[PDB]
Amino acid sequence: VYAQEKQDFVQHFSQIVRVLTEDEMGHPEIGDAIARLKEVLEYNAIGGKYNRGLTVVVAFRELVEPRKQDADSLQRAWTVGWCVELLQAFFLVADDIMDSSLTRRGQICWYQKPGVGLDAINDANLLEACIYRLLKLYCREQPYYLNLIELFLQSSYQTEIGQTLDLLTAPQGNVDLVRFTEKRYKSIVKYKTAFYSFYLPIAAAMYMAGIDGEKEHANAKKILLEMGEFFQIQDDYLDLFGDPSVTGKIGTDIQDNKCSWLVVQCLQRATPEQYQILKENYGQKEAEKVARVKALYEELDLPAVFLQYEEDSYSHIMALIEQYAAPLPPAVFLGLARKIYK
Amino acid sequence: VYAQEKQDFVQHFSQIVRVLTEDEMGHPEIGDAIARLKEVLEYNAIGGKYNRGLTVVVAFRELVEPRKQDADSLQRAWTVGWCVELLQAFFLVADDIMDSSLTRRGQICWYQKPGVGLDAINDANLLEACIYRLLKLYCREQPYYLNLIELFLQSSYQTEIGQTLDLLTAPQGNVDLVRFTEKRYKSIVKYKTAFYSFYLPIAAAMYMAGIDGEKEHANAKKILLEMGEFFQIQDDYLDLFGDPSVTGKIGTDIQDNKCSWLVVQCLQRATPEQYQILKENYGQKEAEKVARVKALYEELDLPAVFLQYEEDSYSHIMALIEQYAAPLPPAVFLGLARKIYK
Ligand SMILES: O=C(O)c1cc2c(-c3cccc4[nH]ccc34)cccc2[nH]1
Ligand SMILES: O=C(O)c1cc2c(-c3cccc4[nH]ccc34)cccc2[nH]1
Repeated sequence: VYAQEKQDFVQHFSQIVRVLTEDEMGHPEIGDAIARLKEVLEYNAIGGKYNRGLTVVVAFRELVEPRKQDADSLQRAWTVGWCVELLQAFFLVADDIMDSSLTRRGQICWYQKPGVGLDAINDANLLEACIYRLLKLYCREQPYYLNLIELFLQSSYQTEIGQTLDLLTAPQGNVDLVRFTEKRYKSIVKYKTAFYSFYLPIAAAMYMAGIDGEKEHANAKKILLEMGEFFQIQDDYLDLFGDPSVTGKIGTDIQDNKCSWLVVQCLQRATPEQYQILKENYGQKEAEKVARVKALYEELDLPAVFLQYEEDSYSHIMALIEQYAAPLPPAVFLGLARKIYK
Repeated sequence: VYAQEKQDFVQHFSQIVRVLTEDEMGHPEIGDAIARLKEVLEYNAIGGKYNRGLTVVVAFRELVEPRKQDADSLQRAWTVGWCVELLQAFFLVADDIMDSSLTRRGQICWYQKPGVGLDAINDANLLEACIYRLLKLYCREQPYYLNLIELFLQSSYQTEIGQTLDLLTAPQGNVDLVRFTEKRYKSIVKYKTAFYSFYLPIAAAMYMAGIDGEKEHANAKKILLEMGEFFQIQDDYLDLFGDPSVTGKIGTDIQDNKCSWLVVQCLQRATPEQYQILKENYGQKEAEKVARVKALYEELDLPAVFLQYEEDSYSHIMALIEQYAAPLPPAVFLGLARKIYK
């Protein structure tokens, strides 16, 4: 469903850019600013998997009657999908600055580019501003206009709350495993990742479909927030125990003192002696010390604890879909679950 | 009109904070994040003159029938005023990071506080998020709800475009006076300062009053953008030639290579020889070199050029009010003009 649509979705970015840089036509005074906005969009919104944005298009196709899927209805779906990608681009540009990252998707972080620096704070704000410009240009006259504006604003706020919670839990220069609890971990995931990655794209498609009822959204939110929790737990597991060939990424979470699912479980299972070993090696760059944590996790059989959690989670999500999908087609959630699991 | 109201406006901040930190009641998982949000609001939204926020309250009182100014109508006016102050707080926190500032209103910039740093990027985003949270909490059921959401979003976008234009014109490490033109200067002022400082607070009061017509807003915008241009030109003049006792501030614009109105005029009047002297001394910290530019400005009689510009501007604004205030009470604009001029 995603692999087919990917092409039409990615092809729509050129229109998105044209429409956003068409501001220059009526006002050539701001041309230089608009030229810069084009660079920011082209560097930061391109090069990812587009999964979150594609979820909007896929869910729109499964929620709306095919006879109501005219040229313009699909044009708005592609735009709302691109808005999800612009919300993400805004968060990533800013997160890379805050955590002093070097690369993003194997390429140099926008702020690390010569002549950019802390100016990327304004660039990230412009990416955020584009969402609302696009919603106005494409959805101003639609009955769900306000619903979409509120959903993007609430998604921004939850993610920012999640980011605060995260920054409070793992300060740069503070190696305290006492604040690394399961309850705290689950809260960071819900707010920082699960709302915008899973709930936002389905809820956007739902409003575009005329499904605006609090019950339906509460039901969809219950499935999606649980999918978001597994997604991140899996991401924290794959970070260390995942093969770097298949994943296309190499693990760093231990070196960065992250409130990872792996450390949360380790802390729950470590004896006072085992706690001390983790208290020393966690947060250090050295390949000998990083090897010690991997060995401690392996010793506490966390890959098995994960394998069990994965089976329990899939079972739970299927019961969740069964109980809360109606009146939405279960295939809306089954599509995501197939992609997230294994 | 401002001095009376200031007290009721500032007293409303405690309610604003209570209402914004009441999120913690239903969700104690995010309590730590909410505690941090309270600190950000209390440090960054307090300590200024509140002029922009007060303009909302003053204009609301002059545009709405006193019989329609019930307890709740004034409660919403105070909140919308505080939203203007939160939009400003968001821009200042971010601008201080981008231009590496040390102090703001004689106190240490939020990002410069120990244990804050680049985390202030998220804090600035939260300040921005609060506007929309307050508009929802107070104005959700009002007919101008969407009008206010769009106005704040468009004000954010114009300011960000203005900031880009500014960052492009004066790069940190690039002393090029060729890009410092009057047309560019006027564009930076319109976008970065005039829209949110003058148009936004009057337009907010106008929508709350039921005045939503494009004509009325276009007419109000014509006066307000010209007031915003004089305000900044005056600010650039006072920066150097203003008495630091009366102003309560000391000049730094020359040291920072700012696209100031003073340099724009200097460049328009400087001979090829005079251009070279400015080409050397502008952007340097040294008190001997800073004294050389002040002397060059004085030699080119820029304080007189300003004095003439000020009289021409006041004359123009009064003709503007006369031609474009109707059907609004001219006292809405006359109040601002009295405050801006002298
Ligand atoms: O970050 C990535 O590159 C990435 C995302 C994802 C997702 C994913 C995440 C959020 C919403 C989704 N909807 C549809 C897929 C998906 C799933 C699998 C691998 C993935 N890799
Ligand atoms: O920045 C300051 O401290 C400051 C603002 C101002 C303003 C001002 C600016 C924008 C909108 C306004 N509405 C009402 C007043 C006002 C005017 C005079 C001195 C000032 N000092």
